[PDB]
Amino acid sequence: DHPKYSDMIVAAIQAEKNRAGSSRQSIQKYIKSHYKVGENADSQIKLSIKRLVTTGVLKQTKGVGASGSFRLAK
DNA sequence: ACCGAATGACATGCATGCATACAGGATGTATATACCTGACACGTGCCTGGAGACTAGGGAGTAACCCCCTTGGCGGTTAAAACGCGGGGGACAGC
Repeated sequence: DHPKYSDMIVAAIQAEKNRAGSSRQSIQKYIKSHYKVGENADSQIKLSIKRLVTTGVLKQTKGVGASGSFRLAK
């Protein structure tokens, strides 16, 4: 029951509205605990952020690459 | 509000990532084989030093006593141990 990775990621940030930006783990724990994702879930989430930040709609407030915190950037 | 055109959602086609098992094939290792001899094993001296027997005289082992200092006990106070806890920052994991 997993649609395209665009949707839960933005939903997860909406769940915990950190103004400083959500740290990489905060999304990772919730979406796997809440929904059901494939055996290689964590790998897909990391590059999901990586491609998502390249699209520019999300802002990494702290850290470099995937290791930091990210923000919806409205 | 259903009918079309259009479009988002749903369902799957397509391509890919990734894992995995293999089989190869290469290399290193173990086997498998002769010869080889420095080198352990006697072997033969050869003597000196360990044993026998000797005396002598002190140090260890006894008894004997003692007293102190160890152990025991015996309240009183109170300083320190025990407990609760609120939390923050140190460990730690991940990229």
